[PDB]
Amino acid sequence: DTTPRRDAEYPPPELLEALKPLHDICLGKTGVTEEAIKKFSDEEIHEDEKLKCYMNCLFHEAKVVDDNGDVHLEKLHDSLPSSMHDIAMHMGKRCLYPEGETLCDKAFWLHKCWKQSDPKHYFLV
Amino acid sequence: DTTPRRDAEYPPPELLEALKPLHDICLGKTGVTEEAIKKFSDEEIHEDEKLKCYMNCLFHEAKVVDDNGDVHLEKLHDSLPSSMHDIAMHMGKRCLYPEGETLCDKAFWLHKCWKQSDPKHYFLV
Ligand SMILES: CC[C@@H](C)OC(=O)N1CCCC[C@H]1CCO
Ligand SMILES: CC[C@@H](C)OC(=O)N1CCCC[C@H]1CCO
Ligand SMILES: CC[C@@H](C)OC(=O)N1CCCC[C@H]1CCO
Ligand SMILES: CC[C@@H](C)OC(=O)N1CCCC[C@H]1CCO
Ligand SMILES: [Mg+2]
Repeated sequence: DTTPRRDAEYPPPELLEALKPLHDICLGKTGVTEEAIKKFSDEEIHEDEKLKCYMNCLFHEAKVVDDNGDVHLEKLHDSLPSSMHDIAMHMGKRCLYPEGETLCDKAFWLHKCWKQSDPKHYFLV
Repeated sequence: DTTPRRDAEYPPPELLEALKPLHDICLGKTGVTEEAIKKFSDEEIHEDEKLKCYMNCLFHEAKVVDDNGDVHLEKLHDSLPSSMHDIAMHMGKRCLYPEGETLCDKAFWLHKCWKQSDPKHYFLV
């Protein structure tokens, strides 16, 4: 099955709360639209360049990047609620090695790969 | 101290059989001893420079490396029998980004991290 899980327990409401100020910072800096984000989260993969840089910005603001700004997958996994540790592991297991010229492209590569792997449990806010 | 699982079903006999010719090539190329391998497999983590190179050689002969000889963890996971996939997921989750000067150092880093993470299921042949 592929239709997104959205209910009282998933995505973890406390993670969603935590991401709010990061969303404000990153949406403001990038100029992506709230709709672009929700369409990527809940509907079809699409290509929006400002959305790619929003994705990058989130990783930086969440402090899950290395000294080159590349996503550190252990840091990221560890930053998630324990309730989604298994789902996250399987979502990411064929998305270890991002490709792309810029950080925005690599950020996008990761989000696209996750959503392809587990569309039901993938979300973006 | 947790006991390595060694019985009729684990490590998977078919994998053990398949790896015999790789063991022969790599021991011949690196000059590691049979005893060094078995002791790393079943007893204490230990430092042996030829053993580190044997470990690198196995990755190479198993064709689970990238163009520069570094371990590609997806190719590796995919090379294992399905019976081992879950075990490998958890064994390797803290072990994504090997450190070390040489390919042999990085191969050793991975084997040590795996054996540290799950000494029950870790083996080396
Ligand atoms: C969005 C999913 C992302 C956080 O992925 C992971 O949970 N990964 C990456 C893939 C290997 C397993 C695990 C690494 C944990 O150390
Ligand atoms: C938790 C830190 C943040 C940078 O990680 C994420 O970008 N995630 C976490 C869940 C996987 C997709 C994505 C959605 C977030 O809106
Ligand atoms: C001996 C373990 C090795 C074969 O596998 C892994 O380290 N994997 C599986 C490949 C995806 C990344 C990682 C899972 C991290 O949680
Ligand atoms: C199957 C390809 C081969 C290069 O993988 C390994 O070297 N493994 C995988 C089994 C756990 C660790 C190690 C021991 C095997 O001698
Ligand atoms: Mg040295």
